[PDB]
Amino acid sequence: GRRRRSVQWCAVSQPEATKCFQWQRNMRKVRGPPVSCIKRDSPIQCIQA
Repeated sequence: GRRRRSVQWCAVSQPEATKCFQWQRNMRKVRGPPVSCIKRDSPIQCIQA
């Protein structure tokens, strides 16, 4: 209970952060067919950083 328990991004409604397995060859910046969406930055690439 630091400040806000709920923000205004994906973290609000994301009970599954492991689904990242198959989407589209070019989801965010993935090269060929789906591979990895977490191998781009340190923080989540959701609504905000």
